[PDB]
Amino acid sequence: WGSIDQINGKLNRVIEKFHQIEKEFSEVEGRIQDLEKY
Amino acid sequence: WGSIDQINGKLNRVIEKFHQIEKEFSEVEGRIQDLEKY
Amino acid sequence: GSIDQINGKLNRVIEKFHQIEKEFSEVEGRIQDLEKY
Repeated sequence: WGSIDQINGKLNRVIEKFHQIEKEFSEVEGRIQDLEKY
Repeated sequence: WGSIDQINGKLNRVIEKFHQIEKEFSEVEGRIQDLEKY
Repeated sequence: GSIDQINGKLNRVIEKFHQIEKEFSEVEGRIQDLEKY
């Protein structure tokens, strides 16, 4: 990547995808609670 | 320096969040292990 | 050098993210397995 603008664009894409992984992780953690809870 | 400092700041905040999430993954793995074992 | 250091740091973030994606996928697969069998 040659420009600041491009590095920032790529970083934003990572951030957006990560936002989604965090949400999915939260949902998985809930499913672990349910299994523990029985 | 303004653009470089802002990109660095943002990258550092991402890196920190990723270190946090890895700690949470470690804890969740422990809980999965307990469900698999017991 | 800066653009180079920034690129390096971005590449490390990207790599870490790919690791995270893989860990999460492995975690989810184990939960799935526990849920069914």
